[PDB]
Amino acid sequence: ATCYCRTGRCATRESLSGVCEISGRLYRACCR
Repeated sequence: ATCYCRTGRCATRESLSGVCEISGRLYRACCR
């Protein structure tokens, strides 16, 4: 299971699977 931290919406056929912190900011995990 490959997963990304993404500043925008998930790529789709990609599910939002958690969150991630980069530089004081939350963003979407997206796993495919």
